Amino acid sequence: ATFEIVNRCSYTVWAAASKGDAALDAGGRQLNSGESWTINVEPGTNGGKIWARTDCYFDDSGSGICKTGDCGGLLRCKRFGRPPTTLAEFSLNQYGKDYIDISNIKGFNVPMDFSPTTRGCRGVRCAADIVGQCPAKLKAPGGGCNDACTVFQTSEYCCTTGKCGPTEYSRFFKRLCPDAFSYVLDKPTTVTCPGSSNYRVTFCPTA
Repeated sequence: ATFEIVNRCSYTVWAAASKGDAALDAGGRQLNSGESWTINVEPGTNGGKIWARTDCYFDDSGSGICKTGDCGGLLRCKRFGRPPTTLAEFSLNQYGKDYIDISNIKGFNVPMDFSPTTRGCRGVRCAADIVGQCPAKLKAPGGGCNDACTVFQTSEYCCTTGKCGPTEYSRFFKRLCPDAFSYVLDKPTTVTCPGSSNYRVTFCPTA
């Protein structure tokens, strides 16, 4: 499956793609404002994620650091990134179908649209200004808006015991972005697409 990754932001981002124990495609690449990077993700990829990273420095070997979304200091990500990270999430060819969603469970750094390029389903979007409206105690001094699990490390925010409810913090993400996961047990906003769909992830989809 092809995922076109498009940076519409006015600033450079470093796209990342991983299923947590391995890179997807090259795993990561710089996208200046306007650039598009098309990756190929193996069919059957379960638990894949694509995100943006901001304010990165890499040396000639591709080791460095990013202020959001750093995945162990690598250009080419093999693992998930350091919150805060808006997440494009997907499982492909799961009993005949694809599943996609955007999640704010690991916080928010960059607005995102996640849409199929082929027929038979709809896209999802979290494009509100969450960083500028971020509650004071969630602001990440490094840039972005942390989720409350990252900030407070409690059973209620992290949903450790499997029994959490919505919170003042989750309700902020859900209010700004109704169509993205705000906490682990949020009512799902997952979209069912035909198996083997193709996709576009757009950073900063709106003005």
